[PDB]
Amino acid sequence: LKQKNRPNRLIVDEAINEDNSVVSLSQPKMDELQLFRGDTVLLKGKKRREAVCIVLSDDTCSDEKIRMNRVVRNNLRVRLGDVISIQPCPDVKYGKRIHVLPIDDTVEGITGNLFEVYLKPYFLEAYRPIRKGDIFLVRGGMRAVEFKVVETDPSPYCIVAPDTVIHCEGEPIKREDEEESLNEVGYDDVGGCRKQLAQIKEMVELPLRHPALFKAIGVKPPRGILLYGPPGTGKTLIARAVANETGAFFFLINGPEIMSKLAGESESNLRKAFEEAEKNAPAIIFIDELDAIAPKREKTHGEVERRIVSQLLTLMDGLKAHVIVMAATNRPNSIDPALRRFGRFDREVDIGIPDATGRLEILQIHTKNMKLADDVDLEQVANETHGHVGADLAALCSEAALQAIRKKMDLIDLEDETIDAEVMNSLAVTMDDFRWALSQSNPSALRETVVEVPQVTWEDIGGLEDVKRELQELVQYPVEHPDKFLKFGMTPSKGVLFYGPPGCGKTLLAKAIANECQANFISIKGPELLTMWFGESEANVREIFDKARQAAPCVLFFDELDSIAKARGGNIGDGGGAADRVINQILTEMDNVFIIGATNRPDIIDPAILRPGRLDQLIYIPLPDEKSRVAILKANLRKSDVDLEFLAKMTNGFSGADLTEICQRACKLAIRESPVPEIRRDH
Amino acid sequence: PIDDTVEGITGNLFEVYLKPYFLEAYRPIRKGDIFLVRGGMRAVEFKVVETDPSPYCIVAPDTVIHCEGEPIKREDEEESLNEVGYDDVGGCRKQLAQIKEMVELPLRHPALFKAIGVKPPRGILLYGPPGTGKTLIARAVANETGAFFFLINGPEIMSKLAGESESNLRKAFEEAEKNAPAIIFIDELDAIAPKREKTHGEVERRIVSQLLTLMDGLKAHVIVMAATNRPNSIDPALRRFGRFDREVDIGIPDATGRLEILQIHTKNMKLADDVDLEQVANETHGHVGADLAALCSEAALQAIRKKMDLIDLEDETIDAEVMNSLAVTMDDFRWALSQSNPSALRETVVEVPQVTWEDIGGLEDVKRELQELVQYPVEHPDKFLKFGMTPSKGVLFYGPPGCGKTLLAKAIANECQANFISIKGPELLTMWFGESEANVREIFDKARQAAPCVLFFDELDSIAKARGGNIGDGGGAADRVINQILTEMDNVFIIGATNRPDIIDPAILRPGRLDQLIYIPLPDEKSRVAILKANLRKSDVDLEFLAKMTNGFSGADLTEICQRACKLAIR
Amino acid sequence: VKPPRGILLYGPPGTGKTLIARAVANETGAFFFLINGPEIMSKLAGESESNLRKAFEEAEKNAPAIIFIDELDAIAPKREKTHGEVERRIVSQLLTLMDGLKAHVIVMAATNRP
Ligand SMILES: Nc1ncnc2c1ncn2[C@@H]1O[C@H](COP(=O)(O)OP(=O)(O)O)[C@@H](O)[C@H]1O
Ligand SMILES: Nc1ncnc2c1ncn2[C@@H]1O[C@H](COP(=O)(O)OP(=O)(O)O)[C@@H](O)[C@H]1O
Ligand SMILES: Nc1ncnc2c1ncn2[C@@H]1O[C@H](COP(=O)(O)OP(=O)(O)O)[C@@H](O)[C@H]1O
Repeated sequence: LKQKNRPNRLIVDEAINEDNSVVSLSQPKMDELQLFRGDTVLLKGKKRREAVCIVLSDDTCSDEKIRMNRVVRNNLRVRLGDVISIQPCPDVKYGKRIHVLPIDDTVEGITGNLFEVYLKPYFLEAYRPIRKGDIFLVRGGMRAVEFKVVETDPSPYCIVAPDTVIHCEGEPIKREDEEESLNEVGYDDVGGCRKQLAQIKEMVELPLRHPALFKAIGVKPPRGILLYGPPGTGKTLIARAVANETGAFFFLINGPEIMSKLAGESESNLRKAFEEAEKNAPAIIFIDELDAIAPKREKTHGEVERRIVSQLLTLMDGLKAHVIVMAATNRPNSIDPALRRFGRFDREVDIGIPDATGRLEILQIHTKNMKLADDVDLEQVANETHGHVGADLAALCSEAALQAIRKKMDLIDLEDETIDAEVMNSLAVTMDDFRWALSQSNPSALRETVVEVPQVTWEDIGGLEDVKRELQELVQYPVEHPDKFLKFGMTPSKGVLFYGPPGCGKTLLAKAIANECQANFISIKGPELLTMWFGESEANVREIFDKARQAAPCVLFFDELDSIAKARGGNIGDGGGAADRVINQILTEMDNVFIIGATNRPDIIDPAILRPGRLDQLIYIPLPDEKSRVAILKANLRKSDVDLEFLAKMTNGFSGADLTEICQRACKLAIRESPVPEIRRDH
Repeated sequence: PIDDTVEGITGNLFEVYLKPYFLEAYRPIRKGDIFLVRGGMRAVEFKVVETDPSPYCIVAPDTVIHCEGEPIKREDEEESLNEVGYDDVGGCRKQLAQIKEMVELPLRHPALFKAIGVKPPRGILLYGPPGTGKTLIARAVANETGAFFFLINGPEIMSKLAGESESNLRKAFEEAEKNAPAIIFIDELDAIAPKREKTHGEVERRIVSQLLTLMDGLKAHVIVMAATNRPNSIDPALRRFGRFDREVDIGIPDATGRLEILQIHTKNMKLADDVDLEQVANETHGHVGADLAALCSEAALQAIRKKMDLIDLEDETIDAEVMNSLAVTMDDFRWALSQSNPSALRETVVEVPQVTWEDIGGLEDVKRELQELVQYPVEHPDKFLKFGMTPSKGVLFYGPPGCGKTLLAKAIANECQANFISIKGPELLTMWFGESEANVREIFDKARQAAPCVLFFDELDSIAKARGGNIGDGGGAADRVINQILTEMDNVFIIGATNRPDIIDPAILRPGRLDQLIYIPLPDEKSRVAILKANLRKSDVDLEFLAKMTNGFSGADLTEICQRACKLAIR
Repeated sequence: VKPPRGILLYGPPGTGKTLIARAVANETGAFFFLINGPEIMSKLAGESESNLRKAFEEAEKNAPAIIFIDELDAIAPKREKTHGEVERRIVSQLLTLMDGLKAHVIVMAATNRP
């Protein structure tokens, strides 16, 4: 077979290092290419373009791929996935002169000395290699300025050294059409989502980047991508990035916006919109608040309201260089079921709320243009914003900066004129400023504010009640080896009930098996579900089981199972009996596998229908702590000379895990007030 | 090559198509023949412009093959093979058999009706969930019968301005008649006719009525075919005889049905030898054609992304040879199966076998009371048509939990070739007030359609406990709905219920014409536990007689959990 | 950086929400433009939205400005209480006009509660 060309052709992948001068390869590639830790390289891409960078190693990069930030990627006129060639460039030398100008639409709004505020800091002893025609970004004064290299003395490339003179002759050049602003949405402006982006990326990869493929092929690419998640999750941002990032044409449609046109004038717009997206395909049509246009279920009513949906349905089926449609809503239920009908919005992606790491990520993205004082601890900020979503975090940053602007600059008073760069550049947001902004809180998101972390409680502990791994071996094959069940015909354990009195670590045991086995977790509660109105409660149960299957293998842990299903003799209502029957239909639903772990006081509490084989077939009892078990629970909750933990343990005979955790928490609070553990146990 | 079959590709077809197709097969060809060849994820049509030994000959290893670079244009009367056909439909069979004979005469022998005075079916209604192939079915019957086809889509009609919408319905019907024999397929019908309780609009109503009028206006015949998810959705008016008087329920495929469907959607692609479609078919229980097609499409795109994609030979003018070499692997289907979405309320396996406890040991011999009861009604339906005697209408099954009551009803259905429709009491009662009664009437109606059949209610006592425990406006309405459906009956369809005892069930259910018969079935002895252990451990020191002797008061599920746990511990 | 764009005022009637908004404007040399729900919602269909736009459009001409929508819920109640191929067409219109913002002009609205 005809083999491929030279080995120095790499795919352009994403960057790990946000610096404009570096690109990363893998060590084995650096060898095969004979390149070293800091070697300056010559990068060739499209439209006969080039760039000069510094090459570092990256153990997470693959031999074939090359990591490079959006600045270089643009200087080269390539998109992710594209291929460029790399060649060493040791002949490069120290620069003499350098002429650079700012791109007009990146300095509007400011006045001052950019050289001092931007160039000077940016280059300063970094020895950045630059090729003429390069466009680079510099962040500061709460914004980013774009600069083009108009000419370098040692032409066409050179290194900017402490001696290199830098001219900046006062006239801002106008941007050229094919020169995308870096101030545009990119995958690098999205944090938290990863798996979702991975999916969406591969979904649009071919149709939007390799259209001819479909002219020559007969297979059907996904046609509509539906985005689920609460407000401010970044659905719009995500869609806009994929478009930019893929050179795709973008066209935004907004429900409220469409739904405010006069009857008929509204549909004419939907059509005119679709019609235009096709003119410029490959293109992405993003319908914003979709449910603002298609709710039909039970909430639709209007010889226009209906006439519109239908119009959207028609327009959808009318599709098939491809153009993809992306819509956004808070959840399935909102949307007209018709929009799902295969050839329409046949693909779905649920953008949840970030995890701890996700927020840290998002925080960084929204503070990249501002000067943060050394006391700023974003990890802390990330750690305390549990149920926040990107829109929240962004607002948090915006407020902390405006607060900073009001104390500092503001009181000195140098506003309302034509804001000076140097001023905005010196000002720094302090941890104190983020503290002020955190002061008020508003998002009551129904979920924890911490990503997949650790656990620790009672692993190896003392004598009596040894480790019995019945629950471990049950979810061993299904959760860790999902492909085994695909090739086999045997049925694994569908659901595992957990009989035990209150505070027996039933909820802690299910959450520990999920985190340890890399399975996704989705905690349902019986008191929370029953508190909802008649039949929105059943809508929450179907939305919980559907979300667990999306991130399978998973573990849907029902907390107080008996409050939802007590059929036996205590059940008495048209809504209570409808909720237990909805849980029996969802349990029979199943068969990557997703197990369902319930918990209750005893077998008598739960309904007899829940036991019926295919649902909860397995069972596991778990009781009270002995003497030695109370020693283990006290050490866990007091981890963060006269203190005898063995003595306090011996006196706590019939204590449980929460009793010892309340004895250590009260003992530490009494120490802060002023022996401490004595005061708490005496109350 | 026929031009509209090679657009999109570039490359050497001869190598990619002709060469493989003929290669040592000695295919006989007559001049003017048009033949199809599949590959590179598509099918190319070729016409035989001339053969040396004219007008027919065999293509042998020596036969020279010219392919002079210009693609001829298709001729009107030369239907593309890339068209929907009965061969592009899988799963449905009995439904197609029905529809086929329904349109056979009117669409193929119109004059018959010019000379005759009998009325052919006028409207055919198609029931089934989305992606079942209703549209595909209708489009095929049309093509397959040379019939003229005209598609109408609800959403599409219902988006026109008021009045502009009806003008279209008429213009549509009016055109189907111009080209009759023709088939008019209304797609999402319920998008136009829901009237029941959900209709509301001096336009919404004005449309339905318009459809009704247009329907009655019918009578070379043109047939109307519509599609919806179920009766309930549609306006009852559409049923009124002379309109949609014929109905066909396209269920979800069975195991075999999926295997079939899978094949159809992978005929144009190169599958690696490791691809096991039977496996794929076996694990996609409640899927429907639209699902399976999506599954294939995704497995191929996934394959395209790893292979071709990374080598990178895209965005240009895709070369046949490339697309032709690429092969989807079982690994690719594995990736595509990775996510799942259809929560279809049904099993994912066609009429298969059973096996559990046939001939087994001493004690509790085989008593064929239930066998002889459903012997005459299920196997010999024509006997009851010519006779006046009444067979057993319903057979109750008293017994404690895990007594194989559900396994006994499912075994009598599969063995006697009867259709099965498993209703559950916990599943029906979980539904909202009165959609639960709509599910009970839809279950009994589906069993009569595929009669002889056996509607097996699972936990009968949860639906009907009248005696003294019943207390609700919805619970009493559900038990009365089950008594009206039981009295409904009289090919016969028996109804087999199951409960703990007579005290649990309602006294109204016993009343002769409903559940007249009864059959008690208890616990396993020593020898019975040996039979249940061997059945669940079928798939030298292991003494099955020793484990059986120690399990005194065990049941069938206790021995099946002892063998399943013993095998998991060995792993 | 982005400054707050819409300020919503909660409280029962006669709490001084309008007075508060009018003061902040005067007190800050800002241009003020009052919009009143009942007032907008009494115009003929279409004539009503034309006014919302004409209002927003004017506040921008004289920015920095403050647009105070008085009885807001008289225009945007949608939750479960919205019903009308005009009633809905208006809210949507307000939503559009809102997103259309971004010398800044701030929007202040008043209602009894979320
Ligand atoms: N994952 C995220 N990464 C970065 N910013 C985010 C993210 N999620 C939300 N944001 C921020 O919040 C804003 C959300 O706006 P948008 O995506 O249009 O949400 P919505 O349409 O629901 O109001 C974004 O403009 C962005 O500034
Ligand atoms: N029985 C079947 N055999 C082959 N393909 C099927 C079958 N059922 C569904 N499909 C596939 O799924 C698609 C279903 O489309 P269609 O029949 O128009 O369904 P619907 O109108 O409900 O969305 C078909 O185009 C076909 O590709
Ligand atoms: N906090 C307050 N301070 C001074 N006057 C107030 C205050 N609250 C209410 N008022 C008086 O009551 C009137 C309230 O009118 P307005 O603010 O327009 O309330 P609303 O629009 O709800 O009827 C004001 O005009 C003012 O005279």
